[PDB]
Amino acid sequence: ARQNLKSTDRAVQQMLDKAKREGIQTVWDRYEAMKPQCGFGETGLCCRHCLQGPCRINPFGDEPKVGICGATAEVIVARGLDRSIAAGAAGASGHAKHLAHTLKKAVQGKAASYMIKDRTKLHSIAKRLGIPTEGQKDEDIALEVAKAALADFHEKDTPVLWVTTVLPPSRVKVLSAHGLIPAGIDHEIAEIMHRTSMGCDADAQNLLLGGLRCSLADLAGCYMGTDLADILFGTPAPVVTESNLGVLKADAVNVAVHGHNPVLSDIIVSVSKEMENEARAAGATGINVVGICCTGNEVLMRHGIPACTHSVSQEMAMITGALDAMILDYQCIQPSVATIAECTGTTVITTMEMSKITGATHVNFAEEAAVENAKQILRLAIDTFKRRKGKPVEIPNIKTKVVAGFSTEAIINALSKLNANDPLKPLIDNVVNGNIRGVCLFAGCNNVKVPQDQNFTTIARKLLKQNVLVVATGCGAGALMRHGFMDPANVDELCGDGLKAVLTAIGEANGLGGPLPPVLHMGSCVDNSRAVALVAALANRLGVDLDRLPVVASAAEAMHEKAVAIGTWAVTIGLPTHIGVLPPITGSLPVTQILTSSVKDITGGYFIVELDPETAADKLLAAINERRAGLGLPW
Amino acid sequence: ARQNLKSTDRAVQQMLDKAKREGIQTVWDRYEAMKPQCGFGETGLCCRHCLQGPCRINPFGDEPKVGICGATAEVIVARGLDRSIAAGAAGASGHAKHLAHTLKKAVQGKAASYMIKDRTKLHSIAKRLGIPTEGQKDEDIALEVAKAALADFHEKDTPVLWVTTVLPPSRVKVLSAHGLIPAGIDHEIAEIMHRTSMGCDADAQNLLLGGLRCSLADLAGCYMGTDLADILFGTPAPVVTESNLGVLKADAVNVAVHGHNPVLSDIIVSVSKEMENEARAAGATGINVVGICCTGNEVLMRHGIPACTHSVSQEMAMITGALDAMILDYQCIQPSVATIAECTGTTVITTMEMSKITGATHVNFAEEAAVENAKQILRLAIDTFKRRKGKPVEIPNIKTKVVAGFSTEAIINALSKLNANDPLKPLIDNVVNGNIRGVCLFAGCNNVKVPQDQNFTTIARKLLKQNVLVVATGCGAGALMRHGFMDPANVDELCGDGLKAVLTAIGEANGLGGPLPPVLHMGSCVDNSRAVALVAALANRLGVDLDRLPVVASAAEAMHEKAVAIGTWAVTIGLPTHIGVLPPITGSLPVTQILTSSVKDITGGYFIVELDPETAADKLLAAINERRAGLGLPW
Ligand code: SF4
Ligand code: SF4
Ligand code: FES
Ligand code: FES
Ligand SMILES: [Fe+2]
Ligand SMILES: [Fe+2]
Repeated sequence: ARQNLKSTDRAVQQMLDKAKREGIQTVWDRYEAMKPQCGFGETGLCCRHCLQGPCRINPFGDEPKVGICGATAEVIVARGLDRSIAAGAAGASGHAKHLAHTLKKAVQGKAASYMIKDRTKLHSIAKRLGIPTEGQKDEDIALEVAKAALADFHEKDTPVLWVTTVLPPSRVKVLSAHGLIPAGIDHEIAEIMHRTSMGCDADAQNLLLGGLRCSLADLAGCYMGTDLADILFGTPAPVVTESNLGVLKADAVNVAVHGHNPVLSDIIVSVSKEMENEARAAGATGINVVGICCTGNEVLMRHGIPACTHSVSQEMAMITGALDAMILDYQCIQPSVATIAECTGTTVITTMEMSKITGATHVNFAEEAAVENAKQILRLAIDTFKRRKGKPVEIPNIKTKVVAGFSTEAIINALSKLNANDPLKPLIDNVVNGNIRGVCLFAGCNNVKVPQDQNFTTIARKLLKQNVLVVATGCGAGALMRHGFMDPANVDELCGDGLKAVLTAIGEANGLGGPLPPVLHMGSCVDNSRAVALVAALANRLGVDLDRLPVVASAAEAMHEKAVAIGTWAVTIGLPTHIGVLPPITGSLPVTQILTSSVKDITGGYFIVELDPETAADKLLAAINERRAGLGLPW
Repeated sequence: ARQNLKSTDRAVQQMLDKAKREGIQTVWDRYEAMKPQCGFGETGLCCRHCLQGPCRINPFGDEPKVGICGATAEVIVARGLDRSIAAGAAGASGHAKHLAHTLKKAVQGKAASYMIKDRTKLHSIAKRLGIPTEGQKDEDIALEVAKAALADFHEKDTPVLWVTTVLPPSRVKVLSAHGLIPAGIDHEIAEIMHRTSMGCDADAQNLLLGGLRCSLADLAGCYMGTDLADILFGTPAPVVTESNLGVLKADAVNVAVHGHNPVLSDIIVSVSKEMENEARAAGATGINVVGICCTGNEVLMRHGIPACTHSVSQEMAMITGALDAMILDYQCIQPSVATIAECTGTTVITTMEMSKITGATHVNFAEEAAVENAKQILRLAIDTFKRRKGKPVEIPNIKTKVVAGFSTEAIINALSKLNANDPLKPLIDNVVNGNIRGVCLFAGCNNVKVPQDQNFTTIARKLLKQNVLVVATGCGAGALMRHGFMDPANVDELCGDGLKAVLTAIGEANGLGGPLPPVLHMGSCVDNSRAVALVAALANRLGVDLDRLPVVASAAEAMHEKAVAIGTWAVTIGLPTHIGVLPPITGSLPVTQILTSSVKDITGGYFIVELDPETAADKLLAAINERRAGLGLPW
């Protein structure tokens, strides 16, 4: 088998060969067994929203042409897309809500493993929300912030403040004029599910406007999640670590944290240190915590925990034979891990009540008992390490160097070394003079349909040569880090001369004797909100709205409903937004035309659907350069 | 074409012949064009929850056997079912929330077309919720009730009170022990959408427990909707009217109200009276308001507005040529009505922001302007009547007599004429002595897969002969009313001797010189909550939980996600619950076993999946008789 057709990651290729000779079925094998996939679902021309279905519509030819109730292709496609947006927003809702409850418990004395670690961020958030801080105790300010977070989930006398206070007034005004500001996060999710049920909304434009509004509920959940996690766990600052499977160590207890909400896995990191001597008593060198997916990104950004792998290739960490435990919260966890565990000697542990996997051990995490829970979990991992005494393992000796931790605060701080009282100005100066052509945010997942990482790296390489400042989150950051795009030693090879000059100037003013890395890692999927903060700050500093800035986004290998929601809010806030896999819209030309063209007249953003990555890079560069021209800049 | 294979309603058959010769496509034609339907969707073995899909699993044979991410058939089936429950609950959320806002506006002086019409119900609801009434103005009590309603949508220091205050403490205790009490209505909807997204919950039992809890969020929305509509519009009492297409009048302006939330259509009824002389100036005899679907049931129950048709046959009202306007809110409206309108000369009008139909005129209803909006709408209808001057119409001269209005308060009042201070006792006496074998609630829709009404009438006939007290809501009530089951003149033919004796005794004590009708119409789909109130009151009076009572439910021709949610909460509160169409569960035996068998050990209720109505009636009778035996009663 030509494993490079499955993944461009050489460590993944090595583990695919091991899985093949050991007869362990992988995600790629399950994909092959699924082909050919249903074309009605692929194009969006299937509806199961009532028990008269399934209804399907032929993309072309003869009947069926319309759903049983009369729903047109337009309506079916838009309703399906809307439910995907609501599902994505629901995951942001759950993640942010859990942190809000954790912060409230911490300051009420109910969860002493948690605390206010970033008091400055707490006060800034409170100020942004309009909560008084002068003369108030930090615990009372934090209680008010947590109450405000919980209030944004339902209707009240204000709209969702984690939208209206984080975008510039001119953008809020555009959105309000179109009725797009969410009334409440869970309120919008429920309204989507209602309006898309049988015999309700049946006008494509009306449906899609509802979807844009629900996507902003996802944005609010993202921003709230980042805000609360920074209060609780610290705002990221620049870190150096490593990525890929070679970060596993045969002689250590290897523990992966996997999922998205790091609420317990930030605790796992701290407790794992305490238990070093206990792990050594078991014959290990220590506990080696490694990251998978967003939870991995969270602890990478804040603590420099090395990232083992991401998204589509997550099973491969287990195939090494050296993964003693995989500690799960929720989201993006292939449930195959529970069955593979029996073959590989990994202990798979679930921790959240609403995310269990048949066959995996469940340990009831509670903030109130977080240290206790962590010790129970890590002792299972130590037990598992002991059971593999004397078993060879196959860890690919493949890893990259990763500089990360570029929160928006960290980026502004780095720029302030060039201009202390106007830190965005050096960035803008270099956009104006062409040393920085524009900004591209890579976001979202890998997808088994695309050879792993191929779109991210192909597009990033062409943008970097054209002097684009590239920022990344989620498993887009994962793809780029595992291929060396976060190692400053690769700036000469990857970057155009103008971009190299800027990364070098900033790095040398931050005492590095060397440049910033080719790509700036801005964190997890909720931390796409950090990219919003940066872009909104640039818009404010320039006095223009986001749809005039040379800033684009690319969900180059999108998979999860979360990625559909993110792409939709990127469009809603004003960005040209590439998606590199086909969303289920091509069965309706009118819906496609709205999402790729006429939405420009509503929000200024628009989708760019392009599966060929070289072509996508050209289209993204054209979008950037069109924005440059609109600002009167050379390009 | 043998139209009796499509509908057992003879008026519908006549209009199907008219549609055929005029070349107007109907729901039945669109169904035929859809056959054969996809077996993966039919069985539940399809997933589109991420962009790696669609994934499908062969019910039997070879690969594919598992989803791409590892999701098993169990997981796929349970996730799909859970999303359907959440969608149903979301419609109850929207409906109830709109009424809560209407009540709040009314008592704040912001919507003078609305008012407190049932002060006694207001005070009783307040007492049930724990809101003080002594010394308080009605407007302040109502503000507190509306605030409490809105609070049940989100988490707070109490669970959802429209669950915990409406079921007996022993039932609440059972549900709480299993973690099934909702934390908030929209909170549960969002948690379902999260947990069912890719890489989250992947254990069938855990998923289905979440679904049971979300179904109780639907129950809360139903009960809240009924409570608030009774405050605003009056609690139903016994009414006499008519049903079927013969209620249309060629010489009148015929206006159908269609959808579910009657917030404007209760106003349409009152304003239509005011405009009699204006309609007469246009050459009509008056404005003839008629009902379709739940909104029709609402105005039938409160005002005796005749019901034109229901559910699957709704297009046939238009085919007569005499329907001048169809006034829509949301839910259960086939969007085909907008295109048929061009053929039939009907003006189709949408009124709610989140439910538009391409090609239909939209009129922006606002409580604040309700009378103004109603006049605008009715003037469009008058204009349309004038355009059909001199056009023949074909109204089938087919109608039945309907006695309805059996709210739980009305039933208790009727029984109190036999026992003033213990009004449930005469009902219980007759259950004990066998004159009443048990109670069956018919609920939910028609479904194009089932010859219209055939399951409702076949099952009802066999239960009535076996002395079952039959109550009905929604388009189950619609089916039964259109076939004479709400006409007391049919008691001799339909009812067993014991049931006849009871209906006669109650009727003769209420001054009727004649029995109650064979079936008691308890209202719209949210008014399934009234059946809960009756059953909970019987449980309380007997000192037993609902899972010991000889009470069953039947969604005999279910269609909408709403009907899936209702069936699931019927099971959750303890009832044997028949469903007469196949829900998408048969692709997983473990899920089927949970829903039809092992849930008995959790809630005491269970699904009975049976597509053959004679067999379903036997299974429902066996369920009733098993409950009788458990109470020590003869059967
Ligand atoms: S909502 Fe309409 S299109 Fe969808 S399954 Fe039901 S009948 Fe078919
Ligand atoms: S969630 Fe799993 S089963 Fe569903 S479409 Fe995605 S890969 Fe397939
Ligand atoms: S027909 Fe294949 S996704 Fe429904
Ligand atoms: S394969 Fe037909 S419903 Fe998906
Ligand atoms: Fe992610
Ligand atoms: Fe209904």
